[PDB]
Amino acid sequence: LGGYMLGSAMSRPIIHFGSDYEDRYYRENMHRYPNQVYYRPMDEYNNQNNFVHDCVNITIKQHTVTTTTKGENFTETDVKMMERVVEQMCITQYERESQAYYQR
Repeated sequence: LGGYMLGSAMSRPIIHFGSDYEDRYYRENMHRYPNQVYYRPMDEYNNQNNFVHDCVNITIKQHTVTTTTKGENFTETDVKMMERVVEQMCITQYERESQAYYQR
C-alpha cells in the first residue's frame, strides 16, 4: 500500500436505488461488503470530495484486487451497489473525524 490507513470499523449505513428490493437485496447479500474504509490520514490530502472519491476508489479496489485471488463474482451492478454504500461510509467517517477535529 504505502501510507493509507483504515478508519473506524463502523456499522453499515443503507442505500436505496429504486425499490426496497434492491436495498434489501444488497443488504442481506452484504456478507462480503465493507464497514470500515481505507483512505489517507489527515495531513492535507483530506477534503470533502477528494478524500471520499479516492476512498471509495481505494476501498472498492481492495474489494476487487483481493477478489481476483478468490474467484469472486462481482458484476458492475454489484460493484455500483458497493461504491454507493462506501460513499456513505466514507462521508460518515469524515464526519466523525471532522466533529472530532473541531471539538478540539
